[PDB]
Amino acid sequence: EYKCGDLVFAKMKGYPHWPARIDEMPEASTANKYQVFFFGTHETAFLGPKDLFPYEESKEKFGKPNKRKGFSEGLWEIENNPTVK
Repeated sequence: EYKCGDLVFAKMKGYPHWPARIDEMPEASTANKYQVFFFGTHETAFLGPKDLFPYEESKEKFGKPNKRKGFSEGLWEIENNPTVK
């Protein structure tokens, strides 16, 4: 489904649909799991496509600000979207 670099909203228990990219393509009958880099907080994690959702295609469904540590900063980082930290 997804390539590397691809922007999405990753969902995990605890937190809302958080803005993120893929930053390692998986291989390739896989780990079953894309490595993900969460914007603003710069966390990483693995997740199923279950928990994925492309960014532009569900931009305004999930793109509401949020009052969470580093969310509206993640939202800002697109904008600069291959940020490093």
